[PDB]
Amino acid sequence: ARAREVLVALGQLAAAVVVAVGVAVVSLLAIARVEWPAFPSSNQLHALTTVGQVGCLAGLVGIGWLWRHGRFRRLARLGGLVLVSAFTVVTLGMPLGATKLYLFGISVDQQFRTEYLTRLTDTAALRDMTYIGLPPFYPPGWFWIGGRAAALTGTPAWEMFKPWAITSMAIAVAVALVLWWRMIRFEYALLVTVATAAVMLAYSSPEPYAAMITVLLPPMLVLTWSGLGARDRQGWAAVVGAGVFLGFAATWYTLLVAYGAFTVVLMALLLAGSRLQSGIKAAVDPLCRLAVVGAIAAAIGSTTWLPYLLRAARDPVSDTGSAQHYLPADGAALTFPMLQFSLLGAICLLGTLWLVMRARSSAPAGALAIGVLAVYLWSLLSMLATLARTTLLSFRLQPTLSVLLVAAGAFGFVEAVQALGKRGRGVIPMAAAIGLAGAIAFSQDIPDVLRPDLTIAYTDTDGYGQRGDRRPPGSEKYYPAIDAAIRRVTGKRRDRTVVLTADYSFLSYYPYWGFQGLTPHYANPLAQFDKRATQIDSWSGLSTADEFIAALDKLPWQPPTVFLMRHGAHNSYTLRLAQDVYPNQPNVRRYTVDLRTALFADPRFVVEDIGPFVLAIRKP
Amino acid sequence: RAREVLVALGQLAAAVVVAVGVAVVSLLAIARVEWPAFPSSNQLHALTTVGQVGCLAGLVGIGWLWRHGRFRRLARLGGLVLVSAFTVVTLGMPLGATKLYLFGISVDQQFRTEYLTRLTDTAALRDMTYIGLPPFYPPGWFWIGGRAAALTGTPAWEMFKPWAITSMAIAVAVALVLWWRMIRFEYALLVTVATAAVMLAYSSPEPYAAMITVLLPPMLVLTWSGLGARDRQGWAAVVGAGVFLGFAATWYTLLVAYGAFTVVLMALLLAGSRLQSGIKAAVDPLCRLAVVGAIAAAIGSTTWLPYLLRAARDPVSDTAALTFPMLQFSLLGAICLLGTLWLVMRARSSAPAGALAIGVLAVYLWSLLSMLATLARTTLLSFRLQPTLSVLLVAAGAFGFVEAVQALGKRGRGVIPMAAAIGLAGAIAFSQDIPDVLRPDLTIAYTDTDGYGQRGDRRPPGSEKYYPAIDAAIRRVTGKRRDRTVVLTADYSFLSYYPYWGFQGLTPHYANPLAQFDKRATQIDSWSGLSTADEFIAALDKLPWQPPTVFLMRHGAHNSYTLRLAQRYTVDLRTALFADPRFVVEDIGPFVLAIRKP
Ligand SMILES: [Ca+2]
Ligand SMILES: [Ca+2]
Repeated sequence: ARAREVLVALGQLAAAVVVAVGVAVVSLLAIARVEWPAFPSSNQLHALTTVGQVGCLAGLVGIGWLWRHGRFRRLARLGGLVLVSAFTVVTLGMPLGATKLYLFGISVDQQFRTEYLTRLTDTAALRDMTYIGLPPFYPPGWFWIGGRAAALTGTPAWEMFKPWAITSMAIAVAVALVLWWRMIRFEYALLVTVATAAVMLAYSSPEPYAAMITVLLPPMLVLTWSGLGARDRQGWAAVVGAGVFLGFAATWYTLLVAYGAFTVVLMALLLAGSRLQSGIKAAVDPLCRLAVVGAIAAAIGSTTWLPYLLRAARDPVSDTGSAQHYLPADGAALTFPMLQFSLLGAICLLGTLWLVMRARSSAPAGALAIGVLAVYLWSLLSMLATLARTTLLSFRLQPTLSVLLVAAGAFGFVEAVQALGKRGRGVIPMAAAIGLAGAIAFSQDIPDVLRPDLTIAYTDTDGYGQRGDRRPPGSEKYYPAIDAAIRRVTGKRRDRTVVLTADYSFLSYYPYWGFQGLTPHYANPLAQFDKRATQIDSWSGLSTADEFIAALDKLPWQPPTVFLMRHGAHNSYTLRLAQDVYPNQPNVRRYTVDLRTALFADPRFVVEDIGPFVLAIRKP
Repeated sequence: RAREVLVALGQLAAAVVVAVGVAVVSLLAIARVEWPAFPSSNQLHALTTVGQVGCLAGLVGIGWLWRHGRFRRLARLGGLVLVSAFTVVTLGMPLGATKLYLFGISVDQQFRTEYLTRLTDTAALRDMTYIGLPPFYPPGWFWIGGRAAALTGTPAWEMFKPWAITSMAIAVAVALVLWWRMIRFEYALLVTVATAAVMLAYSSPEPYAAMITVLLPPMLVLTWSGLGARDRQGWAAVVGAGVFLGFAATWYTLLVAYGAFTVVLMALLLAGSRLQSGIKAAVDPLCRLAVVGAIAAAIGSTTWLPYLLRAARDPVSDTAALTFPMLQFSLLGAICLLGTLWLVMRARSSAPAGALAIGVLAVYLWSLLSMLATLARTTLLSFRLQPTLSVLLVAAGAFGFVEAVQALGKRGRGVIPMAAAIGLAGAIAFSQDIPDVLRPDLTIAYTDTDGYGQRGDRRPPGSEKYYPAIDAAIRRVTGKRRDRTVVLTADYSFLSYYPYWGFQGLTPHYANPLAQFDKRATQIDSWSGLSTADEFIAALDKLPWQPPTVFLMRHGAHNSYTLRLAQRYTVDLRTALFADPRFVVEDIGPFVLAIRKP
């Protein structure tokens, strides 16, 4: 058919990936050579960020101006890719210029993310983050590539969480730009991708693998809508593209693949219901294309979900503490970003009005309208599914709603300027001035929306026993000695040791296994968190070393061989625990179990005191 | 015109029946399941939000169905069902795990529950606490509540929540009926939903004042139309306004006073607007005002006559203003500002705008008259009128929003969907926040022991769990009916569960003016210093009132009993007083129940 334009599209996407990687590596390497002052205790970084993301917006205006008239038409595209990548990198990695940890440091939720990135760094295979022998549940897409990049190029996996997060976000933005200029004109592509990137950097920043899909949802929604409606010879490239995107998101983020599949099913149903006339021959074509999309998606996404569904087909999984047991305050109320007094609220209101008035006679507007409606239906469905003692995690779809509404708002701004620009001549400069002022006023609020994240990132001890605040380190400065003791006693590589700890930040830095994960929610259902916790709590009612060693040789699972406990309450070794009280708000409840210092009394234990911790290792 | 009147009566009766049926069925279904508590989990707020969204979407569907007109009857029935269901879902879902209304049995719910418990064991009209007195507080809501709680066998402390929710739903349905008789159906639905939402947000703690707060806009407009007309026409709205004032006089005194004030203002303005046109048509509004006033007094006398026939010869010597809701910064502030603009720009050419403008002017005149009357050592309570002001301004804001949408739609046609979208978003964003503005009330409702001895959030109950034992002991020692023995306590939540006559009220501003609260308190403080057991019997029988027979008093230091009533202070009695071989003294926990046996 001589449709080589597919080859050109693949070449453009590969060039986007290469350019984003190059910019995000060079910029970060250059930044990390200056010894900047701490962000929470100096304005040096928050001013250089503003300078950078103003110089990367004036540059975009210049590039868009150049594209309108010029014989180049190719330096404009390269400049656009370079400038969106640089905008993302400067917005994020400049405030984090003196620290080595990502947002939130090693705190509440980064613990298991860093643990899984550390797991997939000393092994190529797919293994669970904590437990031993199990196939992984959480999608190992981002972490596998991060682990390969950290195993190849030196640096430990806790240290390749900031650079790889920023680089992945830059890749997502630079690929979203390539996806937009295939559909709409170049200037509109620049404006829309900059708006969506600026929103994701402010809202889906802490989790740098939901941000990629969050940015790529609008272009892929438009591409699927235009390609599910084609008739009998057209859009078969868009169908395969949407299927590939859903398969890619299956191994990258489960909530967003669920939402995307929901939206695609709604799109196919709406199209099939709409064209129910002209016989049934034309009313089934959207269903055939939906079948093809599903067939590609659940064969690209089965390279990571097959081991789990093969081992969980027979094993007694618990699944009564599922990861979707969060019902926070904002998870019991719909989100209306269109109506909040602020610039984001104004642009979301403009997007809502544009979608309402242009849904029926536009290709992007219809797709974005169906996306927003599916977001709201998903929210209502999760609220209703709380009856079935489960949730659909609808409170993580707020950033997605913001991104969709901001893309529609940029579209509506362009449409309005081009509509009321007929009744006059000097409106493009004034509209550009107002829009640039608004963009500069918003993009300097990114480091201030993320202020708690940056403060936590600057006051957490990294894996070198240092703080990014250049203050005395916390408790994490003893872990090197602890690991040296563990490796000296057992004599086995740290992939073969099972460690029972209460401070789960030891296993984030070091690739030891675990007998109990940090939280009941992000724990493998095959692991039987409840029964492990029951067995652990039973040990509190023991007093003899022989009884304890007999208990440690009767568990169905693999027993701990290294215990990292704390002093407590007149010769008892306290290990803090956790429990899922889901219907209630603090969905997790912490409680303490204590061992009475006589269990670890044999010639078959080696008990040492290192700082506050006591390290009882079972001698081989 | 008997057909019009008969159809109006039929529609009002249908509204009452539909609201009752929907509220009862929904409340029973909700109470069937054992939901988690509100202060801990969020499973009840989520279901409240789902129900509200469903009801609002259904109302939009009904309004759309009205256009394609062949199902007008079904559209009206569905409208009534949906407004009633919206009210019931908004209130009774967060209170799905408890048996107490908002605030439970806290500061002011105690005498409301006490009066509902009074009017359940007897049908006549008597005071809530004191014996042998005619009631002062208007027993309209509580009488029907007592009949409903005595016919179905429910203890009267338990009928409070379902009866309050049902009454509020009935009020909303009747308001909707009045609106689609005055204006077109779609505007009726829209303004009824707006006023109902604001009423639920701000006037729910008092469920018999919210019945009338939601019914002031329709009746203001109806009375304005009924007094404005100058012919043999409009003689039915006059009777309707008179009957509404008579119904409000037995339901809520502050709002009947305010309504009579506003009606007098309306009649005066109408008479003075035609004074220079011949006095023949300048006194017609005054004649219609007199006809309104005769019916209102005739209907209010059935309740206020026993008190006034006794308060005319007895010692009756006892008893946040000026707010601007259109200037606050919220969605409500925006819609109230739009309503104020509409009232300013449309008062002289519209009847609803004129009526609502006169209502708001009356609210502010009342507010500025209360401040002046503070010089007279008294106030008109012009701080419980603020929810009324919010309701009036929101009704005006709904009218102004619709009229502005029409004016904008003169230039183009596609502004209707955009307005509908940004109005539905705002309606949902406000109505889903109602459980959060009532959060302190729900929190108190869930952490209060009910009449069975169990808290709402399944925690160890408080001291309200020994009451059944105290009751059994009293009814066994005295050997008489409950509403025959007078009880002197300072934990007044015992009398708000059981129909025992009291010797003292909670605070002086709840007591019956005929009750002489100050002299009773002085007599108790005189008992404080009494010496021996014989002096107690001597000084009990000299009281001009009915002396107590049962004393329910706690433990105190060094031979005291420490009644600890309020005026707040503490009064204690030496143990010697009850040591006579007449009183039966026994400890039922932290209490010392001393009953003067016959
Ligand atoms: Ca962990
Ligand atoms: Ca009382």
